Amino acid sequence: EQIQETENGYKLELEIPSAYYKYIIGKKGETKKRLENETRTLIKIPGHGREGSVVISGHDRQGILSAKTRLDLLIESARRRQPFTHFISIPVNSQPIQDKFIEFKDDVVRFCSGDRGVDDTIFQNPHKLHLTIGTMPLLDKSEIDKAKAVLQQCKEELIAYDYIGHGGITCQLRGLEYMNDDPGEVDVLYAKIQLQDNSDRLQCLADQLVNGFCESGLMNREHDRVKLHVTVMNTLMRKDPDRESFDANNILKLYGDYDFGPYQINTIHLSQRYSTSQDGYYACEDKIDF
Repeated sequence: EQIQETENGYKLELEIPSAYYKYIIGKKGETKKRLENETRTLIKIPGHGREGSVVISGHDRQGILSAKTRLDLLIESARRRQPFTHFISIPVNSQPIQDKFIEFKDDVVRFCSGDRGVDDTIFQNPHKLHLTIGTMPLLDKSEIDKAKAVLQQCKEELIAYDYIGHGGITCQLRGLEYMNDDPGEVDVLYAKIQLQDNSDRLQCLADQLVNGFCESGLMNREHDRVKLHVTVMNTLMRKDPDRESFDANNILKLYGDYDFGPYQINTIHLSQRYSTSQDGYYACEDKIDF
């Protein structure tokens, strides 16, 4: 995208997802009028249904560049507020893992039923056990395509850095953790991912994926580094009748070192939020395999 001369001034044509038009315009046009005044530009947004480019026009390059910078920041801010549509995931859901998870769930339900808030409806679906690297709102085809291209580029970079290679990385899913302060009032329990010798290779892989997607603008950096853990219980899933939390004290004292076994990481997905595939995992927008 480069500014072009018009007969009497300059213009810049931009491809912006229409989901952001309402933020550029603002309430009764207040936001767009303000940007136009600050920069001495006009900002033309395609009418509804009418599809095309946002056009910044003005008499000088500097004002157009200033308007572009301000639109970029406005879109970035709006993106942080959009519901996520996709997420980068690493499945951790081989049959041995799932069998160990089912045994863990059955033990917790059998032996910790009497503990406040524990029931059989607050467990992850074993087919969906996964590590989440990060979420993204991908609000049109262009954004989905960009995310797929970033994922494929990340494959090459991860291999070049030796963060993964042929056949993938072996990990172990073992031990429970909670992130909140009080083990008697837990809403989410996770199982920890470890590597042999506590190697940091997977941490590096995860953080490099985040770097790639954040550099693209599609992902917002929320956490300092990826937490290498898998959700196993979450009370937001409860189906039976912090009133939502459970007392995890006995779960942790009885099963806190539970070993779900090893798992071979050989695929990383751009997963869709809402649909599922025939294997019972999240539907796969794209993947990289090792």
